[PDB]
Amino acid sequence: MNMDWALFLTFLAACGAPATTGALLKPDEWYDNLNKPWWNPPRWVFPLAWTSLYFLMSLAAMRVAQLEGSGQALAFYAAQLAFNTLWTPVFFGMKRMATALAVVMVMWLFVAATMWAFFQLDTWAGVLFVPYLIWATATTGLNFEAMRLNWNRPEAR
Amino acid sequence: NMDWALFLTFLAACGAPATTGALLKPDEWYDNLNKPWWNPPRWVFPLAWTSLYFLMSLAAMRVAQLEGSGQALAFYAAQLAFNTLWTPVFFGMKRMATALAVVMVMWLFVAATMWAFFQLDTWAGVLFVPYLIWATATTGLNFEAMRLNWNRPEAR
Ligand SMILES: C=CC1=C(C)c2cc3[nH]c(cc4nc(cc5[nH]c(cc1n2)c(C)c5C=C)C(C)=C4CCC(=O)O)c(CCC(=O)O)c3C
Ligand SMILES: CCCCCC/C=C/CCCCCCCCCC(=O)O[C@H](CO)COC(=O)CCCCCCCCCCCCCCC
Ligand SMILES: CCCCCCCC/C=C/CCCCCCCC(=O)OC[C@H](O)CO
Ligand SMILES: CCCCCCCC/C=C/CCCCCCCC(=O)OC[C@H](O)CO
Ligand SMILES: CCCCCCCC/C=C/CCCCCCCC(=O)OC[C@H](O)CO
Ligand SMILES: CCCCCCCC/C=C/CCCCCCCC(=O)OC[C@H](O)CO
Ligand SMILES: CCCCCCCC/C=C/CCCCCCCC(=O)OC[C@H](O)CO
Ligand SMILES: CCCCCCCC/C=C/CCCCCCCC(=O)OC[C@H](O)CO
Ligand SMILES: CCCCCCCC/C=C/CCCCCCCC(=O)OC[C@H](O)CO
Ligand SMILES: CCCCCCCC/C=C\CCCCCCCC(=O)OC[C@H](O)CO
Ligand SMILES: CCCCCCCC/C=C\CCCCCCCC(=O)OC[C@H](O)CO
Repeated sequence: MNMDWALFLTFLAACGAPATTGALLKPDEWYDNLNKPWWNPPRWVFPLAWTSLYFLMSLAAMRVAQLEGSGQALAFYAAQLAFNTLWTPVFFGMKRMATALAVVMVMWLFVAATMWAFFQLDTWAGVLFVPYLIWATATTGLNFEAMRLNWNRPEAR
Repeated sequence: NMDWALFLTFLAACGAPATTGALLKPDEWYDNLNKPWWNPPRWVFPLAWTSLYFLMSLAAMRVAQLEGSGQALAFYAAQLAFNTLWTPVFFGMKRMATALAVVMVMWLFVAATMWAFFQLDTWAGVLFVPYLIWATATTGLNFEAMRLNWNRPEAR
């Protein structure tokens, strides 16, 4: 087991894709106007939390990718990352709060699955995913309360 | 041989970019863009991407069973994420120049995945060849969309 920079940088570069979804966000009166739960973090917290999570999830995947039988785990990892990438444009760009809730719940499921499969192969890789599952849980809660606490207009059928 | 749990996991992962296409059907904005002469008709695209989701998932299923496939699957994760990113940037936000950067990075990781797949399993490499071809065409379309509509602010 090693600090493998080819692996680590590949997984980190892959995080550049969800990172870009956040980068292309702007101040948005729609978002500012939303009713929010008391425990909602300020806007500046989210890029810092996500950057930390990108590094942790990449290091976890780096460890696992060096182990025999890691195929299912990395398939879950690929799914987790793609739904993560999908969520921000659906919620912030398309303003489809209901569809975004479906997306983040699928994300949550593949984050949980990835974490479970990582623990099966390597404890530290599983542990690194725990703050990710926790943040994903909070993020789902925010999407849900956003839906519950506000006016929602119909999406396209 | 055939590992259904693996294949279905990879196929499910394709549900994410497949969803971007479902939620962002080509705009009246898109139809009014100046198109390069070789632009395919609209029905070609969901045909192409649906086929590619099945081919790339088949390829990944084969590779994920093999020893030493970690770097290959890391590339696969990378290309899928940038694939998922591209449609919302181009069709959603209509930032054509940013989208070009995204699809070029996508292209690189599709090429890297293909190469990596070939080192481990010839058939998985072959399944990625039409993907690299299509990503090349997509990159060209995105480049031409800019070049041919440079008077639009969203092209620059
Ligand atoms: C005040 C300005 C910004 C706010 C509130 C912001 C908030 C968010 N950014 C998100 C996505 C993101 N923003 C991110 C980095 C950035 N974030 C940026 C600007 C902002 N991004 C810029 C600019 C970034 C580029 C460095 C990243 C990296 C993500 C990716 C989230 C994900 O799903 O991976 C998400 C979705 C996930 C969640 O709810 O936990 C929120 C809420
Ligand atoms: C949008 C930001 C994403 C970064 C864009 C850079 C992507 C370039 C594509 C790389 C293709 C790899 C080359 C394939 C052929 C090499 C031979 C081979 O395929 O086999 C080599 C031998 O194992 C593999 O070498 C490598 O692993 C090189 C890949 C390194 C990945 C790029 C790292 C970029 C640094 C990350 C910076 C931070 C990112 C943002 C943080 C959120
Ligand atoms: C919302 C975010 C909340 C969490 C924020 C945390 C802030 C970052 C601190 C953690 C450092 C973790 C270190 C992880 C690096 C260890 C893995 C690794 O380096 O492995 C090396 C190689 O595998 C040989 O063992
Ligand atoms: C050992 C110490 C470790 C330190 C490592 C670096 C920490 C970087 C982030 C700090 C804040 C993290 C939690 C942020 C909670 C924000 C709550 C809030 O709303 O504060 C807004 C602020 O008051 C507006 O002026
Ligand atoms: C379950 C609690 C998780 C919630 C807390 C979230 C904060 C970030 C946690 C990261 C754990 C890793 C940090 C400690 C560094 C690990 C050292 C390492 O992994 O080294 C491997 C090798 O076996 C020896 O060096
Ligand atoms: C407002 C929302 C705030 C956040 C809400 C809280 C989120 C709860 C998440 C749970 C993470 C706990 C996961 C712990 C799983 C550990 C599994 C384990 O350790 O299994 C190891 C074993 O060796 C295998 O073989
Ligand atoms: C166009 C792309 C759209 C994407 C849509 C893709 C949806 C795929 C998910 C199916 C879940 C079905 C769950 C069935 C899981 C069965 C697992 C299994 O039985 O595996 C056996 C194992 O391989 C024995 O060794
Ligand atoms: C288009 C809308 C989005 C569509 C997306 C559908 C989301 C549901 C995902 C499918 C289930 C994936 C099936 C994977 C089951 C594998 C379970 C498994 O293999 O367990 C691990 C194994 O035991 C240890 O190696
Ligand atoms: C490792 C990272 C490598 C990948 C990063 C690649 C980034 C390239 C991005 C392009 C920005 C836009 C510049 C492209 C301009 C093409 C359109 C053009 O301007 O056409 C000429 C004129 O506008 C018509 O008359
Ligand atoms: C288990 C290790 C942690 C894993 C998960 C990492 C999550 C921590 C990251 C940032 C949260 C800080 C933001 C918290 C700010 C809450 C919003 C707030 O400021 O509300 C104040 C209210 O008025 C009275 O509490
Ligand atoms: C515009 C730029 C155009 C560039 C387009 C090319 C990009 C990919 C380069 C190499 C492909 C070949 C990858 C295979 C490398 C050797 C594979 C080998 O091991 O053999 C394969 C198979 O398993 C039995 O031959």
